[PDB]
Amino acid sequence: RRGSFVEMVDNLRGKSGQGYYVEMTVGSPPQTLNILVDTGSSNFAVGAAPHPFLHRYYQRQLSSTYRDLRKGVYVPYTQGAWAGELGTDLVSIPHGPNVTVRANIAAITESDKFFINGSNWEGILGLAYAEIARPDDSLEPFFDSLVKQTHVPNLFSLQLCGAVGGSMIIGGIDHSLYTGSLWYTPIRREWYYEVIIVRVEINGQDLKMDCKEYNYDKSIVDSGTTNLRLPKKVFEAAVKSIKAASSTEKFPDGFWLGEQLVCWQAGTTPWNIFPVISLYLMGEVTNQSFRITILPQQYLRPVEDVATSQDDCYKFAISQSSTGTVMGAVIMEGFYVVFDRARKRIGFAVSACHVHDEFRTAAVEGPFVTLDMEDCGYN
Ligand SMILES: C[C@@H](NC(=O)c1cc(C(=O)N[C@@H](Cc2ccccc2)[C@H](O)[C@@H]2NC(C)(C)N(C)C2=O)cc(N(C)S(C)(=O)=O)c1)c1ccc(F)cc1
Repeated sequence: RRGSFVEMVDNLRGKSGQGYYVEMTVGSPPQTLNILVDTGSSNFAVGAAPHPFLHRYYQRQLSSTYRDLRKGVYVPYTQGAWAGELGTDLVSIPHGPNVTVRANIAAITESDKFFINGSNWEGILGLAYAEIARPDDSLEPFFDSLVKQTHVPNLFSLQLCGAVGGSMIIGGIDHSLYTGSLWYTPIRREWYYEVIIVRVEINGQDLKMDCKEYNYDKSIVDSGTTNLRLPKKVFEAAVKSIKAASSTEKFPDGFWLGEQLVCWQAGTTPWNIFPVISLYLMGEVTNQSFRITILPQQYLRPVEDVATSQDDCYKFAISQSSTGTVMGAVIMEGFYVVFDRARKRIGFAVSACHVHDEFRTAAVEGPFVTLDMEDCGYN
């Protein structure tokens, strides 16, 4: 219940729900920048040239400790891409661990639909493993450098508080960030933070899909992705069930596709008419699983108000994917997520800051009995 990690609490910020970022200071003399926390990629990169959406950027000529690697780097994402130049420099996180390391850094010189207007972040911290780093797995990711060069335990945890703030505890866990117990699911393979979903329920009702469909291709935990993205067949079945569950009100088809949004008079959003969604994850013991449950407050996201108006507009943030399940911010904002790399597992617990109402709350419950969970994974 105590807190030796107090200085790392509340070290994350967000602007109009456009990405959670932490301050990172690079080079010498110090150059501090706002960096997006992304567990869905593995490259540490910072804007290094003027751009319409950037307030500031990394100026390598001003850093005496900058070391040019003489190699270009290109990183394409689901949304956007950028080109840059590799090098290494001293990096520290003011509100993170009390250490300084020399890490690889990609200086972003050109980009397309990457930076987001008004987001206040100027770079990205890829927290996933080396296998997915660009140009290749020989480019050591920032966290790997942190663990190799210092005594910091191989583990970090994220509390993303939606509507924007949060905490990234590096090297441990802070008990003030969650309630109840922490439940762990294994990290299937160390590339993306891959996990295995064994069952899906909408308002306690089993979607009844073969679990292989839930992980077709893969299922990952990705703080760099806004939505809960699901494979085509899963998406369709989920929307069908969600619509049936919230039949007390009808919405245009475009709403469920994220193309149309619906607004309610400030403070009147009928959260109660929307169902809860539960994802069962493989547990750490044979045939044992647990489930995490989110509320409509997590999958219905606010859209930057017109100008402090009397209308709360929302977008349905569950969408389709062709590269597996992506448990993005809509999932993470309901919990305190522990990325226990040391023990190859990811923990989930109810977040002390998740958005809810006086009738329902996000939950993490278990254990449950689920047979043949191993077969749910894709090979
Ligand atoms: C900051 C912002 N991100 C987005 O608005 C975004 C980024 C990616 C993305 O590609 N994320 C990658 C990182 C990235 C790209 C561009 C800008 C910032 C960050 C991420 O690496 C992603 N992981 C996987 C492995 C899926 N992949 C291939 C990626 O590119 C995908 C989507 N979708 C397609 S969506 C509408 O959510 O279905 C949206 C955001 C806003 C609020 C949050 F609360 C958390 C993150």
